[PDB]
Amino acid sequence: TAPVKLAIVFYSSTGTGYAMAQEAAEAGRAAGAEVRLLKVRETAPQDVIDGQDAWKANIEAMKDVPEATPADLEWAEAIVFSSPTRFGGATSQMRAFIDTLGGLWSSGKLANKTFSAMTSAQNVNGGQETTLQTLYMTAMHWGAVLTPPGYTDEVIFKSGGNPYGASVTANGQPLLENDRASIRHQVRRQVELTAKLLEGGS
Amino acid sequence: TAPVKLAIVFYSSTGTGYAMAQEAAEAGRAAGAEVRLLKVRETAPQDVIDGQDAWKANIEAMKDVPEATPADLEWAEAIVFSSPTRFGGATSQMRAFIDTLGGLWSSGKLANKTFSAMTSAQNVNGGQETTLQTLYMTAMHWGAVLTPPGYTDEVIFKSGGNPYGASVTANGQPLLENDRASIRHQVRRQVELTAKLLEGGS
Amino acid sequence: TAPVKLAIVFYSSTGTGYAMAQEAAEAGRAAGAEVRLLKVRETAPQDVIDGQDAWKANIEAMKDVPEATPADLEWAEAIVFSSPTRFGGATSQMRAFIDTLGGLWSSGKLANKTFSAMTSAQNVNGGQETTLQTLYMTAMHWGAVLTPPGYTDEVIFKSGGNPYGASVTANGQPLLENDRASIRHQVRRQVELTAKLLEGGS
Amino acid sequence: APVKLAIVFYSSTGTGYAMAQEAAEAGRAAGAEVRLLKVRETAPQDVIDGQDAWKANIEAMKDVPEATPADLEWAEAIVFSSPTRFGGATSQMRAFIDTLGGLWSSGKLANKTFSAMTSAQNVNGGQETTLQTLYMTAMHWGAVLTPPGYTDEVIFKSGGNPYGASVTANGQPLLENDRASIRHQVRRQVELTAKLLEGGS
Repeated sequence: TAPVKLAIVFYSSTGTGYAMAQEAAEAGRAAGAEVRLLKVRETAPQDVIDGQDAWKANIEAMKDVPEATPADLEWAEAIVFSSPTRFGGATSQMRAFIDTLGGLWSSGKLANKTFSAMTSAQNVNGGQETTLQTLYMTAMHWGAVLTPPGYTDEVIFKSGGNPYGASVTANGQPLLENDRASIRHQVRRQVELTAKLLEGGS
Repeated sequence: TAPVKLAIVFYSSTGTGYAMAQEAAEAGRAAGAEVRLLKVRETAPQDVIDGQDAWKANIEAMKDVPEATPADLEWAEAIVFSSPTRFGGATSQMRAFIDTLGGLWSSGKLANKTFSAMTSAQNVNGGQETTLQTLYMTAMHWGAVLTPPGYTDEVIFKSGGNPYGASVTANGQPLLENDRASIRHQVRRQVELTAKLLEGGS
Repeated sequence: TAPVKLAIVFYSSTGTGYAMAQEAAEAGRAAGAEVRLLKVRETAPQDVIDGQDAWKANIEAMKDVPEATPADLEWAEAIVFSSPTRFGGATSQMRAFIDTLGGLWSSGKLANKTFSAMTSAQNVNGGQETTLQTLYMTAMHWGAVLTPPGYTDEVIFKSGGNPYGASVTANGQPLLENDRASIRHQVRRQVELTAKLLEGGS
Repeated sequence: APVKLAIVFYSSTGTGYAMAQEAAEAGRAAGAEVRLLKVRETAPQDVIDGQDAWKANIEAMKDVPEATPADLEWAEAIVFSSPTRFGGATSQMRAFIDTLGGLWSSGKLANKTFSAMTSAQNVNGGQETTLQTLYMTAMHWGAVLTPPGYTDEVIFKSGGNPYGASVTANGQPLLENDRASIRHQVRRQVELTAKLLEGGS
């Protein structure tokens, strides 16, 4: 009876990932999940953040979004991670959050949860696919059940066709309707699969 | 009520993969699945084969193992791929079989199937991880549901702790007990997840 | 005062890789290298080739292009591999070629050659990056010196920004200038690096 | 001048430190001017405080200078070493990587040689994928990647990782076969770097 527990954990410096993660959170709500939308703790020093108005502005924009904790992943049945690409991997901020999950991992409390990932870069082929890859490889250490979107909808094709997960080319400009649709399909599908797995076991 | 349909598709030149895939097949039957154990079509030139008598012999050893076909994956609810490494990737033989799945893929007919992988190498760090990775990335294009073992049983730790999939150091000696138990756990786990998936979807 | 020996080894079904490889070959010549443009042997059955006009046409268009053999890599001081993506890996045809390199590898005669790679897919984010990655990982087994382009020109940006290697979105219509400039720089740069390494060796 | 070699390594409990010292000594033996550099510790002290070996190693490394972006600008050859965290590099290593954005955008990381090393508690527990993530990173800089491959018998004897040295961390001292693989990797990288620089002079 109880709704799928979905945790969307994103890092964003300049707002693309925050926009993407809200789209993911709404998709999950629309599809019947109980959602936690959670920001990855910022590690940068203020004097660095201060050099970028858009970074400082997004931090302000997300101020009422709670910070991700391990408890949130223990709670979750379905997990989505979203990070911007940093040299073809996830941000250090995201990896620092992951590096706090060792206790939960040691307890077996990350196993069997569904996992998918999203990303953004300033270049269309700028290491996005590898950023997604590295997040999935991590989830495998947890015994997670990975639910990438594939090409299971016409929307994937329409938005540049990334079967590994939603990836958005960041150019300051708001999200395109095709990217939004790619995110929606990814999340709805994951929620649907998670509901099925949970029903089969209970 | 109907058993999980498990297809175990493997390439083997000299017998390592054949032994691994037999162990997988036993594990699946023991876990209540209906199992197809299936060999990848040998695509190598007979002059190349004729310089390795163990390869010729293993071909004959597997004479009553049917050749894998797209039909088998269309049938399958749970899929296991097994290939030895060639320079950190799968064998060309395995990729040739993958490359015949285009029609099923176009028809949305590989989606929502479970998937894990296994591999071997003559070196312990010589592509026992990268080979599995490349097979998982391929399954993501299908919209498969990836069910790697992670560290979800003690036997994974005992056999070298490969969370991505069973991996065996190929030396001509019989399969170690710890490797066998890691294969069995992986396949059992995947059968059980598949069954829950199917149960909750009707 | 030997020109650098550059082998461009490419697989192409429908002509995109052939256009890319020709651009690579011209850039190599312009950089003062001695160039071989070499096609990967086609393994597809004729009745599969017979299903697609652009595939049949491309095979005929490439008729006078020599077929790649291991001795081409023994000859080369600088190697480029190009393959279209198949589910985020290289084609079986390219892997089949790679699998013929075991004797050369055993002899130690692949070591120390420079290596970079190129790819294509129908979708912008449809597995190109992973295809390149799998190709670089293979080259590492050889002790190749990997020379990917990174962002060392501002025409990487203009091409879509692929630091791992040129990657084109296959549309049937011809190659864009940005893609062509990306390829040219990648090859010119690799030839320059290779010439320095050889001069340094004597 | 001698090849400028920077060994940048993260270590919590000393395995990476031992690997990096072996690497630094190999670089010197090969005639390079060597910087042995630690990645800044970012873990909260209360986490470090839970583990004696982690506290002890931080003290053991106290006189190793912290890596900065300018060390990579200086360097002609770079080696990165991180233990695995779920098949990727440590957040500490990534945090250092993330400070290289300025050098990257000015193109001041191009044409340097790069290889990587790693460790895990499990032999197949990310000893290949961690290396691969670090190599992908270096591609973004236009680095020239010089992994060991199977270019010496010692590679086979240490488990046959062609991507880079990888050690199974059991808390015991470094095995000799592992030391030898690290030495070969670094010696080979220095040699290639020297040829590249000589040829471009």
